[PDB]
Amino acid sequence: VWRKHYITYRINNYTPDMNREDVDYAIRKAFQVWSNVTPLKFSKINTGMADILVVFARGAHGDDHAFDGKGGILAHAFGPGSGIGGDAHFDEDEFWTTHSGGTNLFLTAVHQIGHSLGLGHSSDPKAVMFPTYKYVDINTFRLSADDIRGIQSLYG
Ligand SMILES: CC(=O)N[C@@H]1[C@@H](O)[C@H](O)[C@@H](CO)O[C@H]1n1cc(CN([C@@H](C(=O)O)C(C)C)S(=O)(=O)c2ccc(-c3ccccc3)cc2)nn1
Ligand SMILES: [Ca+2]
Ligand SMILES: [Ca+2]
Ligand SMILES: [Ca+2]
Ligand SMILES: [Zn+2]
Ligand SMILES: [Zn+2]
Repeated sequence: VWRKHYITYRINNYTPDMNREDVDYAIRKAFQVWSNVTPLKFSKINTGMADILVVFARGAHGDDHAFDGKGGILAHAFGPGSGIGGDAHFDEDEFWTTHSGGTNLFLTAVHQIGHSLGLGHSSDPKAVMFPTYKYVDINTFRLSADDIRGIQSLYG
């Protein structure tokens, strides 16, 4: 688990799929999902070393877990720790979108951030930490009880 409650993140690079403001906005909103139900606070930084580095990359990208082209694996993230720990990577060969029509960035980022914070997967198809991606209505997006129980048992 992170052994602090103030956690920074940095966006390493941007996908050409979406407007930058939409990337910023999806990432910022995905952190809010988790800071709304825990005592964690997340700050974006623009220089220096962040706890959570957000990367868009294709294929092999230097961490011994290469991506696989369009389809299959969408993204992955490392559990809490220094260095690469916490970092969240998105497969650039996906087509990242603000709504539907590709792979939704916001929803995928919520799921990945859950792993950066120390969460495993849920057996609840309504949970964001469910292992399978589906587009759900963002307007009615809510964490499930199982998400809330898991994050709260790590962080309060
Ligand atoms: C054991 C298993 O899950 N096998 C399937 C296998 O069933 C599937 O056919 C294959 C396709 O290549 O992907 C395999 N797969 C998927 C994954 C999970 N993926 C990663 C992850 O959990 O974050 C990992 C790489 C870290 S993942 O597939 O990339 C992934 C990423 C995000 C989500 C998600 C969930 C809820 C909301 C929004 C997005 C779902 C899946 N791992 N292995
Ligand atoms: Ca890190
Ligand atoms: Ca892929
Ligand atoms: Ca892409
Ligand atoms: Zn990676
Ligand atoms: Zn997962």
